[PDB]
Amino acid sequence: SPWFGMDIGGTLVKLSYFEPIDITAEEEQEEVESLKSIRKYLTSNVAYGSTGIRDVHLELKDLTLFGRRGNLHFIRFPTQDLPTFIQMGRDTVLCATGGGAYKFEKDFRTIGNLHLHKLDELDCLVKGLLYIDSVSFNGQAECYYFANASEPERCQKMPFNLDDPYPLLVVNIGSGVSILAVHSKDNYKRVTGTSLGGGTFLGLCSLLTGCESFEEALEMASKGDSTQADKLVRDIYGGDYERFGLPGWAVASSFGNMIYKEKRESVSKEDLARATLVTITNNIGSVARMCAVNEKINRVVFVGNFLRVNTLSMKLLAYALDYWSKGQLKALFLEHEGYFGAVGALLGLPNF
Amino acid sequence: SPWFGMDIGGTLVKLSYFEPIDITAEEEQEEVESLKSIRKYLTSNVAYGSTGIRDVHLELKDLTLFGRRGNLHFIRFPTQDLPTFIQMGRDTVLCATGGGAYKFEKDFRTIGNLHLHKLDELDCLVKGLLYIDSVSFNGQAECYYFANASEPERCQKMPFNLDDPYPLLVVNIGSGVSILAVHSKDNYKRVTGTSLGGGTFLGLCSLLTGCESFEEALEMASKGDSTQADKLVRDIYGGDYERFGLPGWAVASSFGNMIYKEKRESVSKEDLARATLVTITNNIGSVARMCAVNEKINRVVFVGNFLRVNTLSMKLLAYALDYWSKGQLKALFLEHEGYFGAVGALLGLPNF
Ligand SMILES: Nc1ncnc2c1ncn2[C@@H]1O[C@H](COP(=O)(O)OP(=O)(O)NP(=O)(O)O)[C@@H](O)[C@H]1O
Ligand SMILES: Nc1ncnc2c1ncn2[C@@H]1O[C@H](COP(=O)(O)OP(=O)(O)NP(=O)(O)O)[C@@H](O)[C@H]1O
Ligand SMILES: CC(C)c1ccc(CC(=O)N2CCN(c3cnc(Cl)cn3)CC2)cc1
Ligand SMILES: CC(C)c1ccc(CC(=O)N2CCN(c3cnc(Cl)cn3)CC2)cc1
Ligand SMILES: [Cl-]
Ligand SMILES: [Cl-]
Ligand SMILES: [Mg+2]
Ligand SMILES: [Mg+2]
Repeated sequence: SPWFGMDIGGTLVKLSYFEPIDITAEEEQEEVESLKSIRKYLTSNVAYGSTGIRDVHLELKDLTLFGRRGNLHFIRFPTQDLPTFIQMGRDTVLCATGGGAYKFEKDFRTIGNLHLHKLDELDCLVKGLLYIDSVSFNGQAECYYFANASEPERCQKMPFNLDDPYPLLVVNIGSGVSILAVHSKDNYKRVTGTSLGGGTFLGLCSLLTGCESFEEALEMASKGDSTQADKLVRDIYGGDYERFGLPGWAVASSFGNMIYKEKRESVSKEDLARATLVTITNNIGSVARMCAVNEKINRVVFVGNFLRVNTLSMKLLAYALDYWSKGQLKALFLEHEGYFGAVGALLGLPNF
Repeated sequence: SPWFGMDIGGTLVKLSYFEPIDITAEEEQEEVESLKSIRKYLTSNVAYGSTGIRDVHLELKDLTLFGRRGNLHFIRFPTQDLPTFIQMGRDTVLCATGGGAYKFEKDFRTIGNLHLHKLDELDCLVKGLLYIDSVSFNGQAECYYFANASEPERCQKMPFNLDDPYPLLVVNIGSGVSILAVHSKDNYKRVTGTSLGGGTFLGLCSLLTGCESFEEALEMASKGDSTQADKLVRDIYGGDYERFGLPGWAVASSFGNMIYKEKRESVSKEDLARATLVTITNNIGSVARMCAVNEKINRVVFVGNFLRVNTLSMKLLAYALDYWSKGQLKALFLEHEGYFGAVGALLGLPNF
């Protein structure tokens, strides 16, 4: 039985797979050929079919888990392609979390030699996050922040120690956004959420620009100028709004310049991609700041796949939390951003 | 000198004009003809040029102000057409608020017989709101709420008494959103704001649907189904997410179904208008709820012109605050929604 953990989200399926590297001579001999073919297929390919990807750079090597030494692998594919994954599975104890553990429960049970154990999406997140940080990223910090995020000639990624990680605000940016207040390893609550998340960025961007991938959307946004679409404080006041400490550059109305036909006619797709990214990211940052203030928590860690290969949004979040909180809040990030639920699921395996 | 108050916003100019009705025989004789022509022009027309409108139904009749009896009139036009208004003014003490009091200060001074006194946008809002509610809407309540906002067979507009109006959370939905905590007549702060406001609704809707007016956008939204564009909790979980009290109908990802090309190809403009309205409105409601919780305030009044002739957003706000706060917060609304700044400006006239 291969050791998997699976997080089936609204958009992406994340899979953590533990590859034993201490396979003895007797164990190799007693290996069922199908179990051998799984391990060979998973470790000898980095693309699976047309849409599966192994994130090789995230691999944890020589991890000790459940008393065995092995490597922890991190794999993702679109939830839309889960029927393909299940069909190829019909050609094992599976701990599964995310909404799709419930939605596709019956489909997983079409695999006769499969027991499905559903685990809560956010309990797995907490356990996975705390575990990965505890074992480290192959000796490097799992957690990092952007030092001096207000000055760009100085803004740089630096490691951050989470050895006493409580209390902690966790902002899970997936399709939507869940915000968790973690007070201890067994004491956490979902403070709130927002539906303006990664799927809003991707959905709106596709409507506005015709982009066909998340990566293409980010590439368009990198070339854009969001102030072509956004109305700024200085467009309304002619400068700063000093009475309430609002700088001229702050966005007063997202997409607010698009009420004018002549501006809609001159804006570029790249501008609109960037305005979509900026709008969604700042709104998440502002919501996170308000929850942190209300929960009295000054460490805010952002996870979920909206931030993978998305340094723009990370820097936007780093700068915004630091600026608007006058340095009282810190935006934290984690290398294994999208995978903590899948890892937490895998960690539930002993209970079964 | 006619008694005006003016709020020049990012999108709309609002004007309050006090028409004396106790003009004596000597006063009528000593009236300068240009002053007579202004009063006749303003009271004998309800449309001014191509874009000015007098909201006749909001008129306060037989008001006593500054020791005179008269009628208080409420007039609006697009800020884009302010050059026309100033040019026709060049063919008076003016208290002016809003960002445009600063941005267009020099333009107002091209009118030789004009002294411009700038007043703060939110100080005027507070004073205007408290004044109008104090004098009543011609004997009727200025403030109202939607009773039993969770049940649609019962949801109905009912008056609401603000005689002891403190503390109060004021949510000003204009181009952007300002959120104020009012603790007394002289003690209020801007808690925060958001750039996802009325200009975002109007800008995004115009990009997505080609609508050419605010009213057309609302009309499209009334015919749409936002769930064609939005991904719901039940689309991710297959039902409720009971563990965190999230009903299947709650939006999990706004525009989240638009990541799929086949759904983008089948969605209608009306669906996208409605999803834009729903997305912007719920996000404002959620932000307002978080501020009210943090400020420990249970009365939340929504103003600004995003809600004029917009009963959909009002009902959405009423239902959302009541549902998500488990009945601890009440959404309140005011008949003179967009005009409180203009009235507060007019009330500063004695100071000059
Ligand atoms: N290859 C990709 N395909 C799609 N979306 C991607 C991709 N890479 C990054 N993203 C972004 O990541 C988001 C999904 O993040 P993720 O944390 O995996 O959400 P999820 O678990 O599928 N949804 P949820 O049910 O709300 O928890 C998308 O909305 C995109 O903004
Ligand atoms: N006739 C209209 N034209 C334009 N927008 C309208 C109209 N009627 C209602 N609206 C809405 O009302 C919003 C403007 O409200 P308003 O309170 O007047 O803002 P503002 O004062 O001009 N902007 P701000 O500088 O942020 O205070 C627009 O964003 C629209 O959503
Ligand atoms: C677990 C994943 C799939 C998920 C992410 C995000 C959401 C949206 C969400 O958590 N909520 C709750 C709070 N909401 C409010 C609150 N207060 C108001 Cl006044 C209005 N809305 C908005 C909806 C649901 C599910
Ligand atoms: C007065 C009118 C014209 C106006 C309305 C709205 C705005 C936007 C606004 O008030 N803010 C302040 C808070 N912002 C934050 C806060 N915390 C983070 Cl972490 C990120 N952003 C967003 C910008 C400005 C001006
Ligand atoms: Cl189970
Ligand atoms: Cl002045
Ligand atoms: Mg997820
Ligand atoms: Mg305004």
